Amino acid sequence: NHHDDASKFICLLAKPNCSSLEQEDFIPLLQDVVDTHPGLTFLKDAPEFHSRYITTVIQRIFYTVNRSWSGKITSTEIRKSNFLQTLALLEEEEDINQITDYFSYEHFYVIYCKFWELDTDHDLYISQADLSRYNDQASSSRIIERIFSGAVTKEGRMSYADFVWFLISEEDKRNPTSIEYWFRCMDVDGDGVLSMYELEYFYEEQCERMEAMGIEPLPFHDLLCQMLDLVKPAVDGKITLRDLKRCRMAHIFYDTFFNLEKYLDH
Ligand SMILES: [Ca+2]
Ligand SMILES: [Ca+2]
Repeated sequence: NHHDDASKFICLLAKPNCSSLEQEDFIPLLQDVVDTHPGLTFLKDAPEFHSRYITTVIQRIFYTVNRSWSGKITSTEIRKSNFLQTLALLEEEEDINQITDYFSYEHFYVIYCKFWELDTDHDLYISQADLSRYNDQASSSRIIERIFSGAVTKEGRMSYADFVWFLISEEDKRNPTSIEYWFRCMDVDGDGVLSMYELEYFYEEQCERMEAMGIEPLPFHDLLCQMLDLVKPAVDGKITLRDLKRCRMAHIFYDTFFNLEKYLDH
């Protein structure tokens, strides 16, 4: 278990005397894919879409593989992922879009388009203001502030790469990585549990925003009863990440506390 494929792969791409991979270590590999793969060959003629594609794929790799959030990928993380399997499928499939995991170009396209849509001041960075000027209703400024606070890694600017993590997580709150993206945001004190105060702090803005729409919001007491019954935690007042992954309903939970649109759509 020290000389298997995952181990070799780390040795292959790591800097000398290193047993882990950073995002930068995946660049030569991804460049070699854009050059040689028939479904990405058209990117040779736009060597300026290279990075956005390469950066996007690398985000996706770390998003599902780097499960410790360390930023350094180990052979254990590789082993418990289907990444090498995907590389195998990558060599037999001429249509890159049929590779829905990591490499799909249409997947990258959608992400790049949404980044473009949001960058309202056109500076190629996503600010807190950019999100407010696109969609007043979707995400709460309190949850936005958490992201821009460094809860999921102040300059006040979100790069394109960090936006990838945001977009994937906002769209799909079912996969485990997304669940802890939002957990890190809601868990302000970092205690590993979502306290009543924390829950109250986020729900407070949801009430201000509903009342601004002429909608009478549900009182917190009744909300917490619906939510606690949905999660099925261990300890009554102590809601954990493990409880959220288990209940398979974390997306409804999360939207209730910081996404006004997706909440009203329920
Ligand atoms: Ca901007
Ligand atoms: Ca907490």
